[PDB]
Amino acid sequence: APDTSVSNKQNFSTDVIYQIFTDRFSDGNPANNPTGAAFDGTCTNLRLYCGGDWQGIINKINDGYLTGMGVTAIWISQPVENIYSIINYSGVNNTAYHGYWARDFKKTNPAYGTIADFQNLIAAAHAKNIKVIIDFAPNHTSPASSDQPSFAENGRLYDNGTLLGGYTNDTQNLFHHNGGTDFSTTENGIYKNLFDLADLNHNNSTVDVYLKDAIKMWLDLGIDGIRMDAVKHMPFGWQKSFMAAVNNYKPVFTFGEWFLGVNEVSPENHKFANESGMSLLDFRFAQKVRQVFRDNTDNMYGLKAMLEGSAADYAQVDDQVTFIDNHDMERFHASNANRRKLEQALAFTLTSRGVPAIYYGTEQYMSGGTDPDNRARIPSFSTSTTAYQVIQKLAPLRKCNPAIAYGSTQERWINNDVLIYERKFGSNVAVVAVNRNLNAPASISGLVTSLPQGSYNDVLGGLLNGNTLSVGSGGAASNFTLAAGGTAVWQYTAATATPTIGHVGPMMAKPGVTITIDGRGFGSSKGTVYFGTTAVSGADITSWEDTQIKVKIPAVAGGNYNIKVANAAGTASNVYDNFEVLSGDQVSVRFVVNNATTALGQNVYLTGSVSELGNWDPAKAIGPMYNQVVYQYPNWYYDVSVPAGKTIEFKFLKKQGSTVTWEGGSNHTFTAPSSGTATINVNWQP
Ligand SMILES: OC[C@H]1O[C@H](O[C@H]2[C@H](O)[C@@H](O)[C@@H](O[C@H]3[C@H](O)[C@@H](O)[C@@H](O[C@H]4[C@H](O)[C@@H](O)[C@@H](O[C@H]5[C@H](O)[C@@H](O)[C@@H](O)O[C@@H]5CO)O[C@@H]4CO)O[C@@H]3CO)O[C@@H]2CO)[C@H](O)[C@@H](O)[C@@H]1O
Ligand SMILES: OC[C@H]1O[C@H](O[C@H]2[C@H](O)[C@@H](O)[C@@H](O[C@H]3[C@H](O)[C@@H](O)[C@@H](O)O[C@@H]3CO)O[C@@H]2CO)[C@H](O)[C@@H](O)[C@@H]1O
Ligand SMILES: OC[C@H]1O[C@H](O[C@H]2[C@H](O)[C@@H](O)[C@@H](O)O[C@@H]2CO)[C@H](O)[C@@H](O)[C@@H]1O
Ligand SMILES: [Ca+2]
Ligand SMILES: [Ca+2]
Repeated sequence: APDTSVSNKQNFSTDVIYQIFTDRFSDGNPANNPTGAAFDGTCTNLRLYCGGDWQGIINKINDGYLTGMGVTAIWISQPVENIYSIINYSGVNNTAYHGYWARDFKKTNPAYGTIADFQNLIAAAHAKNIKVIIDFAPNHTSPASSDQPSFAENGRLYDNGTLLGGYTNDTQNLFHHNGGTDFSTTENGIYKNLFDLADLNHNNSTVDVYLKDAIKMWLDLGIDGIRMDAVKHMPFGWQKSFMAAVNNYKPVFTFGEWFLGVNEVSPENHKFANESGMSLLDFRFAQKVRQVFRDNTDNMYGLKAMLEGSAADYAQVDDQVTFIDNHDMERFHASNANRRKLEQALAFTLTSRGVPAIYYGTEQYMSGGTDPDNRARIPSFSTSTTAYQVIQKLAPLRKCNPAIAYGSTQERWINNDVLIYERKFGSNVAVVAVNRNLNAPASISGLVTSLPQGSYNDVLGGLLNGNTLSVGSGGAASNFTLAAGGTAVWQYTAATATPTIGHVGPMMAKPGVTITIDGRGFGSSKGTVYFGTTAVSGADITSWEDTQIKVKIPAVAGGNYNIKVANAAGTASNVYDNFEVLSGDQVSVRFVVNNATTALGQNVYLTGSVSELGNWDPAKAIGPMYNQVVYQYPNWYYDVSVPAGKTIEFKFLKKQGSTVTWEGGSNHTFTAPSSGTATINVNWQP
């Protein structure tokens, strides 16, 4: 199939995600609605179950609501079985209507449906070329109290009906008992409870194996993607090993939730997105968008900075999932605000780089503050709104104009309130003009683009006061007036002659695994794929077409490679980098070093004989290690994803800037488990 097919579980860049809060979407089967104090069919009590289910989704899929919008993928609430208890938080009743309070990852939430229902959902969806994404929260179970076992469900963890353990009297050590996080440090938010949620201990073999087994179940059920919840609260090392378990099995586009605040930029966040094996929800983008289009706390210059910065900070910017709001923040639209604001932010998002995600109800101008006010039942399924039409008109572009899905971003005109940017990919161009100023029009002159000479009509058809663009020689646009609150979309598509790689996924895996190379101009005849200098042709290339190539990762040494392709004619393509070839299946191992004294600003790192350990290159050392929660200075610890059943050589090092101090004596050794986890405790050697 082509890069745009619904069958492409490795690339969402051409899709549009519709984020759905199952319980608040549609109740297609009242028979499964919870009862008693846990229910509220009127949906007036936002903390109770309203009755939204999978059947409801199916109907909305079949009735044309989603399809008519141009939506090509859905992200639904965590499908697994949640606690049943009604939690009372200071007189206020609470339910697991959100599906984040897991009790059994191997079962479904009865309120949502049965495995059969789930299966129907996938079928219905696929039948309509819609990809299905599920939310997954392996960080914790549910709210608990070690002292009050009677509270809630004690965060009990069940394995397909079989009780694994609870928060109280946790002799097996399935959970963390270090209190709750204060969000002070990263380490802090990792080995501590998220609020009152029972924090799972991934260092525990039981938990580790269980979790990996569970995801496999869902994979087998045909999901197309995964939304990892609270990745900022789980050991990065473990997560990597989790991604491998996925990628080496049945790879699917995965992106985690690393919450970022206003004006907040995190290097850790960048590093994670670039080396975890999963991408992230583009909070930086979202926050900036709100500032500029919603709260007016920043201008176009800020927007531009964000675009260029992000394009440089993220190895795979096109994999980041963009948005303007979510179930965790105030709804974009304010009951009293000018709608055009929301429409504009929409257009911008839909035409920008990354994977666009729309929170259900947006197209309906839904307003609401923080949780749960931001999760009201969708008031209506009207296709008549302006927002609905914007999406309808812009969504499809991601599928027909590669510039939008894979193109680069370049500012072509800018001022306080105006922004004209260009997306480019091969022989395809897209130009977007935006005037956030709701009262003043702008005079645009000096606009230069990559568009060929000609006349371009606004893709929005004047829906947002857009206009026709006149391009002369040298891509120079004629002088024009950009209406107040104006938004226009112009584009040019054309056949691409030379092979151009637009996307790759998965980005991390072991040899043998088939990867998907998407782009244009690959030719119809099998060419050659390059993993560094290694050539791959023939059989190993399972499928080859103009827009897509499916190839098996050659058995090369574990490491980071650059991917390149050549058409049958010998023409080489651009280079896609940052490809990680694992040394094999992975396991999560905890490294502990004792008596590693250091000075302020000086941290400890880990290095060793495998690519997963940087191969002795201090510049690729693992760390800085931790020393607050689980273990305390001068003791250091860290969870690392290493090759299973491999005899590894390692040493620790002290780093201050780029200055490194090696551990003395001879290398340490150990053989990685074949499955599950392990803990390696050693003493720092002088
Ligand atoms: O977000 C987490 C945290 O991470 C990073 O901090 C880490 C440090 O980079 C790293 O050096 C390590 O810190 C150790 C330190 O190496 C060790 O020596 C010890 O530190 C002592 C000082 O030795 C001691 O003199 C005293 O410090 C004085 C300091 O002399 C004076 O100049 C002035 O700064 O006041 C200080 C008062 O504290 O106290 C400390 C504590 O005994 O212990 C440290 C660990 O406890 O590990 C850090 C992470 O744990 C970031 O750099 C940091 O901003 C982040 O908060
Ligand atoms: O590639 C050649 C070389 O690589 C490997 O050697 C590594 C060592 O095993 C490893 O300890 C580390 O060596 C550092 C010492 O531990 C430290 O005391 C100090 O001497 O710096 C050394 C690093 O420069 O790194 C090297 C690789 O750089 C392999 O084990 C060797 O057999 C092989 O000769
Ligand atoms: O003509 C090329 C020139 O166009 C853009 O500059 C705009 C500028 O952003 C506006 O604020 C205003 O000053 O008009 C200029 C064009 O005359 C690009 O921003 C700039 O890089 C480019 O050279
Ligand atoms: Ca129902
Ligand atoms: Ca945790």
